[PDB]
Amino acid sequence: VIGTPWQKLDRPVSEEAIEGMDKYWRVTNYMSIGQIYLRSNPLMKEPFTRDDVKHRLVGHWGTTPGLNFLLAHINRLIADHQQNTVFIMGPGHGGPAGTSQSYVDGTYTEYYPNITKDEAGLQKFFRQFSYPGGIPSHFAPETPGSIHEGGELGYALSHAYGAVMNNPSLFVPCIIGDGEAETGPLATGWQSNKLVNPRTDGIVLPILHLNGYKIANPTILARISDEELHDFFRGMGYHPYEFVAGFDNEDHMSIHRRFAELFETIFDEICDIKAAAQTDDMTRPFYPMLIFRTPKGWTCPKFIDGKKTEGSWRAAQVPLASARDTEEHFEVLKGWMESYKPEELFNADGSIKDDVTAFMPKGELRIGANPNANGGVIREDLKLPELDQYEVTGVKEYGHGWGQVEAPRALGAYCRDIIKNNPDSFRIFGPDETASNRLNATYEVTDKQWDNGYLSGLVDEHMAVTGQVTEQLSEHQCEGFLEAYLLTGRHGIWSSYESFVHVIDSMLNQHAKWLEATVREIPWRKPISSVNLLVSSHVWRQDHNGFSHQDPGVTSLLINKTFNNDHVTNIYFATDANMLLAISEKCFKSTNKINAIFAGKQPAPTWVTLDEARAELEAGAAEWKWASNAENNDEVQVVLASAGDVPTQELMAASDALNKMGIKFKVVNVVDLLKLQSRENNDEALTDEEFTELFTADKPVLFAYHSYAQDVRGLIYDRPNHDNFHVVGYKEQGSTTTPFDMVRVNDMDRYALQAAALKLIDADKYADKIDELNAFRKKAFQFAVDNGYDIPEFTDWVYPDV
Amino acid sequence: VIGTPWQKLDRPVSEEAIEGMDKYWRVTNYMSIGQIYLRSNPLMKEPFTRDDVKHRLVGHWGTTPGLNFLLAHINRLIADHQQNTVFIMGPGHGGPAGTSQSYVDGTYTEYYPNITKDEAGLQKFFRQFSYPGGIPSHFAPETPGSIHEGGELGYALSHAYGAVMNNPSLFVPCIIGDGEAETGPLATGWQSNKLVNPRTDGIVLPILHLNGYKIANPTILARISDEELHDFFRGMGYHPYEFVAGFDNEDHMSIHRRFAELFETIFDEICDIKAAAQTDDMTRPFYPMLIFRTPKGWTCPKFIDGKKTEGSWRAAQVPLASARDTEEHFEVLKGWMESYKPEELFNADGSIKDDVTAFMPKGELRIGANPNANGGVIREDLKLPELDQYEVTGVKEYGHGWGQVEAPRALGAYCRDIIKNNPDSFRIFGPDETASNRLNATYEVTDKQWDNGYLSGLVDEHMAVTGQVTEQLSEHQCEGFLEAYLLTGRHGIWSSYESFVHVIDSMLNQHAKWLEATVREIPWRKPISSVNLLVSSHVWRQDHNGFSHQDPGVTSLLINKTFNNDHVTNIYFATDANMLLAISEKCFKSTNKINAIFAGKQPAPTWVTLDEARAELEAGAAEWKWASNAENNDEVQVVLASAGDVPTQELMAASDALNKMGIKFKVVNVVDLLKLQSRENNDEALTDEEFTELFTADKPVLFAYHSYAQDVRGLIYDRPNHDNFHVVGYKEQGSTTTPFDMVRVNDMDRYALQAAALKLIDADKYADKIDELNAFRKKAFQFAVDNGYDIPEFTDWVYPDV
Ligand SMILES: CC(=O)c1sc(CCOP(=O)(O)OP(=O)(O)O)c(C)[n+]1Cc1cnc(C)nc1N
Ligand SMILES: CC(=O)c1sc(CCOP(=O)(O)OP(=O)(O)O)c(C)[n+]1Cc1cnc(C)nc1N
Ligand SMILES: [Mg+2]
Ligand SMILES: [Mg+2]
Ligand code: NA
Repeated sequence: VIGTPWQKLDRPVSEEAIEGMDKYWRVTNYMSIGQIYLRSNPLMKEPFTRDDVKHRLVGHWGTTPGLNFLLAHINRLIADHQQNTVFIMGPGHGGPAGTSQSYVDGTYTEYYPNITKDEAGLQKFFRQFSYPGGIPSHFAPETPGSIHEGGELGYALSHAYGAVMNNPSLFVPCIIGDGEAETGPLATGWQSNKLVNPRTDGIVLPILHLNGYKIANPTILARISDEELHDFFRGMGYHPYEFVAGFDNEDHMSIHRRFAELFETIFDEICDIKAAAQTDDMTRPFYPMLIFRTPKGWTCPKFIDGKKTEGSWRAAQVPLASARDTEEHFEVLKGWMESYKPEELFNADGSIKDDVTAFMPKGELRIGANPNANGGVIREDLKLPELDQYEVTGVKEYGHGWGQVEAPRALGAYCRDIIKNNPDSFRIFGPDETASNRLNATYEVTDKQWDNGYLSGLVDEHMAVTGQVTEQLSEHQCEGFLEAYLLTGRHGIWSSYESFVHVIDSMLNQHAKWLEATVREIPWRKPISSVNLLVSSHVWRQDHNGFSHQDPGVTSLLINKTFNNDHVTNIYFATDANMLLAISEKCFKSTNKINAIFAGKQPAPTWVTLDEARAELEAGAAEWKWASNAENNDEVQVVLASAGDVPTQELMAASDALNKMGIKFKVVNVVDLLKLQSRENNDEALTDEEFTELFTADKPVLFAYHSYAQDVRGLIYDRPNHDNFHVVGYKEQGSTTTPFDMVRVNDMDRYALQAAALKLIDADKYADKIDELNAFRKKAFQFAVDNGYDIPEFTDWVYPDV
Repeated sequence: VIGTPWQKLDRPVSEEAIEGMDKYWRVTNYMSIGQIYLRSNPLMKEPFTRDDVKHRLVGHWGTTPGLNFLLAHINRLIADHQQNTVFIMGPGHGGPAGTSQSYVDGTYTEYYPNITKDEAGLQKFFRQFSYPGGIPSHFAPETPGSIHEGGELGYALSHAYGAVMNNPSLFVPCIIGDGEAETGPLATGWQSNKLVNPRTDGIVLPILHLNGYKIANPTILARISDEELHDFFRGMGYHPYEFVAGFDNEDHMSIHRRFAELFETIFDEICDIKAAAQTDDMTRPFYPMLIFRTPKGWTCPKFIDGKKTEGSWRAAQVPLASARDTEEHFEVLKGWMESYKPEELFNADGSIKDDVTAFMPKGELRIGANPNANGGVIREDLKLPELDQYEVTGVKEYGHGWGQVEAPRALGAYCRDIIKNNPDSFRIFGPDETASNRLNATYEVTDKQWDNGYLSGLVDEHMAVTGQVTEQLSEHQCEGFLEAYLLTGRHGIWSSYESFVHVIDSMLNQHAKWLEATVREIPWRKPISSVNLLVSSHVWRQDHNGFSHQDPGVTSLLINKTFNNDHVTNIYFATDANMLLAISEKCFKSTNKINAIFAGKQPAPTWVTLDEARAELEAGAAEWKWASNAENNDEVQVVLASAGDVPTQELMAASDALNKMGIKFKVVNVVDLLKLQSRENNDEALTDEEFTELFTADKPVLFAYHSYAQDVRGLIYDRPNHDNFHVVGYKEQGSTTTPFDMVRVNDMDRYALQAAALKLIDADKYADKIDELNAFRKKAFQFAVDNGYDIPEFTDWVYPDV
């Protein structure tokens, strides 16, 4: 247990804590300005001149003094209540507030021993901010205390709420930009309080950093009427409190006492909510939220060159852009830095005085040191059930190509038992698609958690105020909740219709970048569980829907995060249920990855045994010798290669037909796509030798690919024999139609694959046969048109091994 | 002018209109069920049997009878008030409500003459829904009345609001799913009413289709308390009205009279708002919104097999899935269809009776016929200013590589004059980045439109209640507003930081698919203006930000919409301002496209004259002979090829160095990326002959690419000489650092490009030189570290022609 969760003070905040909070705010403002502006002389020792100012002034002043003020008060809170706390910095461009926090709390020097607590350390701390060889502009993963960089705005609330799930002792003050609040993802993030339980989960305190402005405009929320603003948050299930400061001549000490008293009223209400939830965990309470209204750039010069700067969008970037070049800007900078009175905050040796930090939390309650903000320190391996009990044994008993299994159902049973064995640290998310993607065997041991109104057992099924499945019709919520759940040391999976995974492409990009920086240069940030995404209900079999639901292209986005041997991205095609089981065990064991797991949910053949899936998954691509009819590679007339359940089914039917014509070929299945890249681009890929063995040194290769052919073509560009690959992929053809028609219009159906194989072998010799196959595809189509179902010869085909 | 906008009735709705609305609702429910279930015998003539039921039952019943009820009332409204109206179907899976609407209003037969108004037409109309060779499941662009397919949920409100911008006579009832309302984009879409003006823009009426459920869960908005629901919409600036029907035994006629009276109160308030705005266009009014609460699946059987179906998520997909296979499901279907009493709705010849449609609007006020729902019918070409006045003439007067121009500034001046010449039909959108991406010359002739509180001229600049620039910190809003603005026949552009364009990848996918279907098979849907997206503040020069802001990968997404010779997607790299001007003229003239226009905003050299940009843009890729030093292709030791402003600058510096070493090469610039693909994949690309002429038959090609190298490698896979291309792209390296460091860490800087060129020519011979260049890159880096700015030799370099 960290600290003493949810305890009220029952006395006023002491005047000593108020004095320490004002010193914190002044020292973090001073050091934030130092980080932005100063390359040397951090204490302004004589002579302090323009030569000490950075040659390239980059940064974001405006948000920062508001964050520094909140962080003083959140530190004071944590210390007085001993409260287990992780904050979210929505405006992650306020990086200096986050580095200054860690430097003040001591974690920065503990993690970065060269940045010492004295004048030499402080000089280095100032220069290194946003500087070549130094540290990023934003609250990056290399900053102690960060689980959210806040570079691409909008995910503050999904991350805050995902962090408190199954984390009942954890308090998350979530600082949200008022511009950020204009984004789609942030706007829906407010509603997460209908999806957490106040007994079994922790508590988020949203703090709207209502500083009036974004970069070059006011914000929507700052300029609507106060009555609209309050109705808005009340309508979303909060009790809104509002603090206003900095717009008049109120002295800073008074402002701190008034905020502290407010923040104690807010926390007391949170503690009341927490105590009440021990007895009534079914009534959803109105959680406090804080509207925090202060001037953007607070404490910087009010006017610069006749332009209003404090209390304006003009405070957003770097005030005094000429500070190095003109004595006029330099004099203003010097007076600004002096207004914090650093001679009271730093000892002569340049260490921050003890009376600045006596009010601060200590040990693991510190914001930089809490293990929830470095969740791999808390993470434990899942207690996984034995895989073999889930195997589809139909392949062993009856043959390769057996049955009509809906593949994700085996993964559902496996997830069900993972939740059973790990009852509060593995969650499932779905955007109203858990049952649709066939993972609902999980409801046998848990419920979808819903903390909002109930009506009737006639309609509410598998739903309770507490449970380990979460659904909301928002891919952004599912992805954001899951990410923070991983970042605080837990585990899980979500599922999406494949075309809609694109809604969160940009979130996958940011989490891949978090992983990239981490695996490369932050070894103190320990490994977290991987994002596991079941990409299902795919392009080939969106039977109730149509062309809007046909876009397998997240493959292509993911290929853009496969560099430097980071190995943070995996693209897997689950050929069948036994392959899916093998991939899933692997993904549930992995760490520091995004794993995109493609599987169809339609009734489909099972191709491999579980033991075979395990070996094949390891290699990445494998010959299926029981399906090949060639003796060796020299005999092979064409390589039949596929990735995806549907391309594989169609290739296999083509192979059966090609066999019967006396054509010689081998069958290669591809599961782990990026293992096709060269060793030069991927040091864990197939060697050229293994690749050549699979795909031959010079026979034609027909490659039936689940997604866009572009992907495979770009990936094998420097491989031996790549000029002989013919890649067939999805090509933006399709509608609401039968399963044969969908493969037909993309040249993916078995008859077109048989034709393409013939064309690659001898176009002249097989001209007639190619024609007959093309004519058969027309006939099968006319049959679907006239009759309303696909031709039996198509649908009724079973691989001859069965 | 269409109809008589914003007129009140001043009498009750007649009892004849109520009777016609009930017949409409019954006939559209009946035909929607017919579309889903029936392959033949649409009037249930003797014998009506299971053999008439579709073999594959696919569709979405639950939303549909709610949409049919609203559409009866919206038709009645349009007719009585003669109101210019386009509706949005958020739940686009309710396609049968939209096809039934068009069939009832007459447009379906006018556009589709084979689907006639009689028993044979009706049989064909039923069978073709969601059927091979037939029509889509959703409200697709081939349906008269659609500007929004609603397949990927969330964009209903940005589309509704973009449609009414500069459209003051237009009324848009926007039907929003209550599951859809859980998405990010929909949640922020509510706030658009702070960004429209009630005098100069039209009016959106959001109608929340609060049917209690999404696919397999209740919805958040249906289960919060009524007081939260109302506070929520009031807090977002609406006057909420709520209608509740269908949960008790109230007869249908009474329900219609009560709704009609409500809908007239709502419309009267909209007409009052419209009249008031003629005098006070500065006070933002509280626009009505309608909470419409009815049972999902309304009018279907209450229980099926002991399970509650009407008023449940179980109504979502296809009730009675066994209707063809069991007499039990068939009998239930038969009684359901009979409950609408079709013998009262259809004449003996199977035409819909005149008394079903006497209340309907006629002519161009019909929902299927309004030209705002087919905006290419209204669209006019922009009055474009002459391009030559914007040219950067520094290249002509001083030489290739001249100056420090911020390229988007020339596009800003051009946009300024486009707005001047087309003052109410060209808009700019930006996610708080218009000034940051340098398009702010537009503010010289217009303002950012902001209909929310003002404070002071000290902070509000270039902002007014009416204007043709719109900003909100939401890429989803900018993209959605713009799309509907184009779809209703107008024009514009938006700009985004390049890495954040990914936020709307999935919207680009849906609009590309809309374009695909349209160019292929909907010739009555006339061409609309193109989406023009200035992709700027790119990966190489995000000076105040860092790694989160480095992702040029929307190139890769866009490559996935380049099929079938649809030609709906363009990727352009603006080499400099004169190239940007030429690309922009082209894009502003184009139709039916998404145009992604890459340009850097940093101070940068201008390479080509405007006349040269015009010729080069047409070819797609061009040799720069004034920069090449080889005589002919046989002399060429390496092809220096680049795409993007920064890769080009670095390649050009490498060329200057390579020249001075006596290396022979040619320089090729690439602007129109997809023109690199083969003719087989792109019938407007460079021929093999032109390609070979640019890139040689067999010399090595060094290709410096702005984005991920994967893209170029996949694109040129079947081109002559592609095995000799070495593609250098962004490789997920970078942080907050100097401009040299950013190109350095991706091997993109001039010294690494010079080295790579040497390595391709003779690795052994140039081993030492390659070493010295590698060592110089280390030195330049150490210099940035020690000094705080890049080495003068790097920054001060100007191409020798200047
Ligand atoms: C850094 C950057 O690229 C910023 S900071 C900023 C203004 C944020 O204002 P907010 O009110 O939220 O925060 P404040 O500084 O505390 O006032 C924008 C638009 N941007 C560009 C941007 C655009 N779009 C998205 C999704 N994310 C970002 N980061
Ligand atoms: C069709 C499809 O793929 C549907 S329909 C649906 C439920 C919508 O419920 P809503 O309450 O909005 O509408 P209703 O039918 O009127 O009750 C979902 C989750 N989906 C999958 C889905 C997921 N995510 C997104 C962005 N879009 C869609 N279409
Ligand atoms: Mg702000
Ligand atoms: Mg609904
Ligand atoms: Na090749």
